Amino acid sequence: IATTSGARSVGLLSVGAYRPERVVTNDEICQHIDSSDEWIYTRTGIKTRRFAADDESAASMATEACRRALSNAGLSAADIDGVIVTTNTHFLQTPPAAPMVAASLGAKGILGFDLSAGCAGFGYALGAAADMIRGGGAATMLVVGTEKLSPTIDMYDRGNCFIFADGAAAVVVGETPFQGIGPTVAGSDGEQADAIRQDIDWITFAQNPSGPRPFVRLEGPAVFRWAAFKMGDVGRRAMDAAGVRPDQIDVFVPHQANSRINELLVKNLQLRPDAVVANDIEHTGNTSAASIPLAMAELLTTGAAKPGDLALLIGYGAGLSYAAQVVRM
Amino acid sequence: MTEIATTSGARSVGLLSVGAYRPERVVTNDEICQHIDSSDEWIYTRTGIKTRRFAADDESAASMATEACRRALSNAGLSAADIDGVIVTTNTHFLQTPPAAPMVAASLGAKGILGFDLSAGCAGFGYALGAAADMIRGGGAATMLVVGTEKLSPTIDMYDRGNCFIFADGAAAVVVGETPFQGIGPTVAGSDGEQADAIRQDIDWITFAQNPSGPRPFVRLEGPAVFRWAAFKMGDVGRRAMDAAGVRPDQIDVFVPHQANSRINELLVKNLQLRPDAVVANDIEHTGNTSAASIPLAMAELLTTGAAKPGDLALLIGYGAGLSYAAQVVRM
Repeated sequence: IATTSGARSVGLLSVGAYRPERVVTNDEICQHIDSSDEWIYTRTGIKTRRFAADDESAASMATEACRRALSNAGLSAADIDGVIVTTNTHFLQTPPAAPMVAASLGAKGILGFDLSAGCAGFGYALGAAADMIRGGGAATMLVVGTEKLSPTIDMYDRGNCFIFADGAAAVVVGETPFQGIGPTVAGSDGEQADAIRQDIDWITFAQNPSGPRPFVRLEGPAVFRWAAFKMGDVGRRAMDAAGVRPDQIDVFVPHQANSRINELLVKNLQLRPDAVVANDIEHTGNTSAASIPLAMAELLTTGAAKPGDLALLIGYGAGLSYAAQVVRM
Repeated sequence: MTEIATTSGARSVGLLSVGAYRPERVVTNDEICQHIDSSDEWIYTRTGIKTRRFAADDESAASMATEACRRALSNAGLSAADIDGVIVTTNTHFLQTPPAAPMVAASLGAKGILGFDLSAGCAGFGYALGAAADMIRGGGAATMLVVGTEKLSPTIDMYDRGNCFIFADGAAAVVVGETPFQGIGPTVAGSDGEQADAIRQDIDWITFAQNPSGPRPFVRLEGPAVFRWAAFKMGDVGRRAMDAAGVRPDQIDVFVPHQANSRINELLVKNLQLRPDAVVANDIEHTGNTSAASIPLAMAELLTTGAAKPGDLALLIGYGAGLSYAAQVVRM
């Protein structure tokens, strides 16, 4: 059986982001909840979040982000060989969103599939995209994070009601002059699968329509407990596998899960004080799979981070799964 | 002046073993013909299905997957301590999150390993197999678990004379790892998102959740469209697999199309022109269409029945939902 290969040096050629129009203030979700506006900010670091419209979906937003990621890479849908969509909010057990976003982009026949890790979907997808390109299975791909979580949020669960938002962001991954994506370091803890979860599976609900509705529930104390003592290490491994020292990373894009925890990680990771740190979480909240892509994109528009900058990506979330890697913006 | 390290390791990889798990309950054509006036015999004729398996109420895509992996793992004489990652392919994990992967991994005594859920419609296995193969060659892992699981029973409309007799539950998994010589050829895949509705869930969960009093969702299948698609175009992709694998049609010993429909596969066997003695997966007869777990299961059956021996050169062609396909040539 033959063996093929592709460019051994791949890298992020661009980032396209799409953030819904509707801005949701805490007061807005603080109408049915008595969780003090200011408290949420100081606790999580969030001020506002974006919510998609009713006619939008994880998919529509996905294809839009790609349109932009495409334009920014100065590329055509004709240039993409495959697309990977990471999401946890495509409300169809089948068909997947990938082929639809593909046909929707014009590259209707290209290979593709949906990737579903926790909120750490992106890291896994970017890693797989690079793995497929080096294998000679594609040259240029799209990797998109999208989530329309608002519909899954219970306005009365004061512990997850202000954490999630909707949004999308894509990246174009292709051959590159010098490695622009380091080895993937990921993992999990399914023993704590319940940390972040949907409480009632759709089938149980369908055979009990009259009963309760399903909503995402988040056990912060545990998720953040795990993140605090686990992510710093996964972080060092990621840098260690990329061949870098904690002092060499210029931008740090951890999962926009909680500002305070991200800060703790900054110390533990031992990065330079002047290292730019994604804080997009402030006016976008937690977008699970789309978090990091949007975090990067936010850093670039402001110029806070510049193309070429050395970045450390660290995603963590539901099911209790994480994915981290070093890359160039 | 920054040098970001390149990683790699193990060019040669292959199927170390297969492990299947098919539910206990045998549902016959006559059973579903309790709510449908369709012709019994007509079912076996138009599809080639005699019976299918339905998992229990206390079973899930996740529970079946781990059972399969245990077997897949046993059969390779390995332990979770030997696996670096696991990929779960399915379309029937009724939870928007968490993914089934870490869960099933914990369930095997390897809670820390990497893993994710990948959905590519009925052809998720071929994609999942490719990814696992690409990750290993890339040094991101040395050995892996790829599991196909489907519990479609809960999604079938007993009164749908169009699909009611097609879908079924099950799970099969393979242990992917280093091998003496290439056991998994290059991955050929693609899709037709234009026919995204060919096979699908008629109503999304959020829309149903907002109107519980109204219509519950169900899987729907536009028979003709799928037939037309798969029956005439998978022969061409099968050729691409073999060509990419650097092999001749007359070299494949076992053909394993997605057990979607007899008539469709019988046409591909013809379009492919394989040695008359070439063995073809007919596992559909007593398991039906188990989507993502289809080809992996069909492999277990061929292997356990002796119809195919370890080492045979087989062509796998997955096709289905979203209208996506994934094929590759491997050694059993």
